Amino acid sequence: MQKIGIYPGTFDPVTNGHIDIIHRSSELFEKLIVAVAHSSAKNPMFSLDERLKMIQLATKSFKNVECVAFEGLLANLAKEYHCKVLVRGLRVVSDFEYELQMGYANKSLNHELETLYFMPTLQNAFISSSIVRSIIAHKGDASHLVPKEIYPLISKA
Amino acid sequence: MQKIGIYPGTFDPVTNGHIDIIHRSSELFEKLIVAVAHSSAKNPMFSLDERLKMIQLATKSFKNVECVAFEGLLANLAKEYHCKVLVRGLRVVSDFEYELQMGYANKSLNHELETLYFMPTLQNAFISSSIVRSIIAHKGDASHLVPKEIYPLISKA
Amino acid sequence: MQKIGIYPGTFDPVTNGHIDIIHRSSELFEKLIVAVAHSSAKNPMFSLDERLKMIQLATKSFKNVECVAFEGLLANLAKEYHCKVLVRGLRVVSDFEYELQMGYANKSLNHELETLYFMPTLQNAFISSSIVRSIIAHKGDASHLVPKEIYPLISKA
Amino acid sequence: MQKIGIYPGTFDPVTNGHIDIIHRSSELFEKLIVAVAHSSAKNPMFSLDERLKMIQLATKSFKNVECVAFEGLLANLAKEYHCKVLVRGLRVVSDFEYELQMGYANKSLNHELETLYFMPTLQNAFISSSIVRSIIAHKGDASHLVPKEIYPLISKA
Amino acid sequence: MQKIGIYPGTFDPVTNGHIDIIHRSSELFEKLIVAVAHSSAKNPMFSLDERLKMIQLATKSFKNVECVAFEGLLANLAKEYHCKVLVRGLRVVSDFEYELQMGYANKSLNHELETLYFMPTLQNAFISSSIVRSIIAHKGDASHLVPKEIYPLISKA
Amino acid sequence: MQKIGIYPGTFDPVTNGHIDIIHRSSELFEKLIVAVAHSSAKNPMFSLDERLKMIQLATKSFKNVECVAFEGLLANLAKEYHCKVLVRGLRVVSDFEYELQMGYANKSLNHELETLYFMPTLQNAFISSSIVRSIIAHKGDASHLVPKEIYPLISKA
Repeated sequence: MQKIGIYPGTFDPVTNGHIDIIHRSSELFEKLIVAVAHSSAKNPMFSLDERLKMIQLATKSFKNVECVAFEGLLANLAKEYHCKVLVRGLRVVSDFEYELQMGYANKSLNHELETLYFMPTLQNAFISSSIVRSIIAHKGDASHLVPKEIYPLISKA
Repeated sequence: MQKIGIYPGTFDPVTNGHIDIIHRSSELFEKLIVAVAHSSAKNPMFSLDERLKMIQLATKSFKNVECVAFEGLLANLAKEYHCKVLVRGLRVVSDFEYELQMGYANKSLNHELETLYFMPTLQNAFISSSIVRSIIAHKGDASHLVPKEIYPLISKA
Repeated sequence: MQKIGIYPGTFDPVTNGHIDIIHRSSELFEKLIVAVAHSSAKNPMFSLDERLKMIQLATKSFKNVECVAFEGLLANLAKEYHCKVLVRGLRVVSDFEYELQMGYANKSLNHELETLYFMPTLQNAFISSSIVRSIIAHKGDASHLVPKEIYPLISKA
Repeated sequence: MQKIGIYPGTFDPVTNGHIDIIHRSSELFEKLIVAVAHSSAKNPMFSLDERLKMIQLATKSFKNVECVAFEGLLANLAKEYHCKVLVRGLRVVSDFEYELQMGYANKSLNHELETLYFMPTLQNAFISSSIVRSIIAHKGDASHLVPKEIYPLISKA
Repeated sequence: MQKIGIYPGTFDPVTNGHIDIIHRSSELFEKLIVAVAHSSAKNPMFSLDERLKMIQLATKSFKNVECVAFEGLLANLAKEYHCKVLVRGLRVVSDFEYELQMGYANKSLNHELETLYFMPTLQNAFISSSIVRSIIAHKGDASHLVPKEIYPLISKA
Repeated sequence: MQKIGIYPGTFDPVTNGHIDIIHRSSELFEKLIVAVAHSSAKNPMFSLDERLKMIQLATKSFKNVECVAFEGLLANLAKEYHCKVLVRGLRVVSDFEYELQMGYANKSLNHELETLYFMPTLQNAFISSSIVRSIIAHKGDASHLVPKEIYPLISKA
């Protein structure tokens, strides 16, 4: 169980919140796959190329963290990694009941697959990508909210 | 982080929901301490001694699980174990914001101490100790909601 | 299913919100039993005898409505009536998840027993017995929140 | 009141959850109209033709259930059927407060029109069409979640 | 602090709810700016021209209320008015946790800028523009829900 | 409306969250009365006399703030002050619907009496008096959560 975790997300863009979850989750599992989704149905502010490059950039410090692009069924992806744990992050603005539903859905699709929830630090409990996207879209300063090594990446387009 | 995790609660009484969380969380740590709080202020149905004996008997199959009763602050008990990880469960009727708050209060008191959330099985996502107390006070069959190895011990007293 | 429905509660005291639910739900069943629970554990403001008399007096205009006080499990009382339908109300301050849970607990104990939810009138969507108890304990005018035929009986004792 | 109920929905697609609500609601009313909406503002996965055919298919067993297409004001539709009850379904992921608002809105538009809420079975409390649409859109197995007689219908496009 | 408040909104369209908030807020501040946003990302039913004209029309009675169009960062707008208070409105259907997040976001962007929340009257607690838009979009009567002086404005297109 | 505002509560004990709300709300009224309710029914940890003395000592720096203890209905105490505005705080763990309800109950009892909501500082959005009582009952360090000028007075008794 503790061999491999998968942390799925749009990461549109990667926040301090997400980095906190990758730090805590990467410490508990021998390996963490960060799975960067297409979120086509979502019309993401950043392209997959930008989103993968920011999250690769922001995670270079964690030696056991691999970043892949994924356009598929999360349950299936875990199957092909022989992964028994989806990592998910909980914040003040979480649709908690929706998170549980997704946890139960993924386990019905893959009977080996459990979901484990982490918290960001208190400083980051009120960060969501949606906030970060508003501040960006409204030409505000988002530099407090995202890792400094990606702010260049994100501040142009 | 993987050496020790603490699953605290009042366990008044331990439910099949709790047993799911012990089973899954125990898989992720080398040792899992089940920490049963006096919780005098809550006026629990079962004595601290009863609650410890019930969870002891329910966890006897999990060889890396150990059961303690404690009188103090939880954040001080994790520091005594050099525990950096608290395990909690998340249910349909959880007060999600309050779990967050408790996570952040536990951190502010012990700055090495994170909180990790597990889910019970779908069949048990609707159990709460509070609905088990109603059934027991009203002399209903709670047998379906708790581990059988405690059911003899609850039904009388 | 249409022969009998049971509207259970503590009714400490019956409110104008409750009266809306009796009026609407009574229209849908040939007989509606108002089942007033002892609820000893909740420490109700009014005695079980007081609560029964108040709702009896408030429902005297509804000819297919009958009022019972009960000590036991609700799921066992519906089986004694061959009742397959529980009536509950939904309010702005309802604990929605807990109503669901109670619905599912009532089913697991009596597998013929579904739960149906009605709404009070908009004017009363903000009443709870709990806000009526505050007003009565603080000697405010609760006259606007409860049926007048009980208002003489509440204000003193 | 008990003569006719209307159960409105997009039914994109019909789930086991929806079938449960049609079963329980059809047992209480002499007749149930299932009203299949355009949900143009919603950009539905299935066309009205597919959505009406699945719900007609899935409800053939219930003799008192009629399925119509409707592109109009729900309050008006009830008026033209002389209907005094909108049937709605409640699940763990429901926006409860939004459901109440819609109940009060419909009654302000049609002063005869009350809303009654049913639960699916526990096995189905965590099903929503949105889940079913994700699993479908992500080429997963949705066969556990929808009536088997429509799975062919839905599994192509 | 009490010199100037800003009340931002899409006002798509202005409701009795919004008028209540403008009444109460305008009584507390020497001056109230109503800031009418583009909500481009929102695809508003009414154009800025219609939305500004309705809110100017509906607020002519309040002598200290000015209406401006704004396509920018709320934090910056307050800075240029030397404003220390964002006025926001709370209703039964509010995403409360999202409102707090926005309050904290705006203060991180402008360290002088606090958020103050008003209630509409009980008669209006269940009004949201989204309801009003549905009723309008569905050719229903919305005349109870919006100030009568704008109903002409809004009832054509 | 700006002449007097009343910030009611049980303040068992006053927290740094409360102090933020006093500081911000006091800026907006010529006089702010902190009204400490007996709240006998709630069984508060600290005596009404203790709670008054603690908040008196915590507010001594705010020259337009005054502290009263009251036994009655809050809506009757505002009428005695000719107070048209109640001040409340909103927190991550607030029961938002219940605050609304209380707002509407206070209005129905005193029809001049509106409710205005302030937020504490981000650092304090996670404090509740209820989490401070847990810490004090469990002999933890609450020093970080309450004003120091009361910390000598809480820790013993």
